[PDB]
Amino acid sequence: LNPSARIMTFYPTMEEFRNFSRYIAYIESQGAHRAGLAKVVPPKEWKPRASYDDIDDLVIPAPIQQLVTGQSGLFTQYNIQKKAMTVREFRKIANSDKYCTPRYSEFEELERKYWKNLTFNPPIYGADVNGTLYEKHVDEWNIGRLRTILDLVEKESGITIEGVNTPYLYFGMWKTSFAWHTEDMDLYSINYLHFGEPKSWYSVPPEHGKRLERLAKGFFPGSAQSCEAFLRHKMTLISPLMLKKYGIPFDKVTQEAGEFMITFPYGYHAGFNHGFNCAESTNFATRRWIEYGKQAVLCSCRKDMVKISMDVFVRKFQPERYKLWKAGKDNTVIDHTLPTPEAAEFLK
Ligand SMILES: CN(C)NC(=O)CCC(=O)O
Ligand SMILES: CN(C)NC(=O)CCC(=O)O
Ligand SMILES: [Cl-]
Ligand code: NI
Ligand SMILES: [Zn+2]
Repeated sequence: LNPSARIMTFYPTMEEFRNFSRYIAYIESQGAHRAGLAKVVPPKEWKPRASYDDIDDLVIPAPIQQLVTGQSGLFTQYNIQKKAMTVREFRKIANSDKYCTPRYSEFEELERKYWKNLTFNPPIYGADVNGTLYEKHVDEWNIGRLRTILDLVEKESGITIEGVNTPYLYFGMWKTSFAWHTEDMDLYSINYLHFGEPKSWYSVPPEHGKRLERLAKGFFPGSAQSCEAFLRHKMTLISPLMLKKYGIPFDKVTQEAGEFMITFPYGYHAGFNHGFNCAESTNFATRRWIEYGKQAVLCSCRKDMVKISMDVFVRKFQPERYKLWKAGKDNTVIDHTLPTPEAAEFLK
């Protein structure tokens, strides 16, 4: 399904929305994973929070100033940690005439201004803030407790990895970016825009992921030479015009307040925020993910880089391959077009 591998949008009914793992299995049966990214608009009647009016006190312990250097569509982003600040302090900086959204008529225009001005007037991103904005009673798509098999890490080793099996919050402002990357251990990820201006996304089909990597390696040989997974440093920006010029397939989509974005295993993506907004996200998994976990190329140059032990997963979900895998002889080749097993029932 989905032979063009374009980003799909879904509209679950409340009945469909209730079972998260089941709906993820559903959209995959429709080919949604092929684009590496998919949007899910929740039923009009759902809401994770009554109001977002008491958080002006929330502290953003580590805001980041995003300095970007580059030319001709190729850039490197340097984060500079600023002193803690609360939301109030952030919104005002964000809406001030110095950092606010430019005037525009269409998205094509804002996109152009982004790529033309990303190296100028470095903005601040209140990123990676531990926490959730969900009310403790919301049981549908609660990013704080999705109950997928990824819980097996916490559940067998008590190991929690901030932002991975725990929720993160991001407060952005015009021009703040997320560099090209796949998730840690090439996991899935879910992102919910709580409020504010839109966030635009770019994505490359998992099946064409290696092509993006060769492109990046070609443009940054030094970086490539010292880390086998330098894109995991989340510092590399490449414009759609460069992607188009070198033949890399990609699609773009704009997520609005109240919408979810799901990224799939080995799906490269990047993007930027339109203005002041707040988003929440975490990582999750399905059975199809295990093979990806086992074959993910990891960052070989830093410390505290996320490394999940695939052992408990192979043991429990692939008992017949455990011995071969342990011996380093498991040579399964991943087929990026195959939906996850849990999708069987929608393919009857
Ligand atoms: C988890 N991942 C899909 N989320 C993103 O890449 C967006 C992060 C951001 O909003 O800066
Ligand atoms: C129930 N939900 C998970 N799935 C759907 O509504 C789609 C069912 C189908 O495959 O037509
Ligand atoms: Cl280089
Ligand atoms: Ni991501
Ligand atoms: Zn590295």
